[PDB]
Amino acid sequence: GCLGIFKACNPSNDQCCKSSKLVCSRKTRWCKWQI
Repeated sequence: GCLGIFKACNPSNDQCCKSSKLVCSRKTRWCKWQI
């Protein structure tokens, strides 16, 4: 599936829930909610 919001992960293999507009930041290293 995908990684929920505010969930640890890696930017090299980001797999956040795009459906919820989430992306693993390289600095935060976690799925952040972008507007």
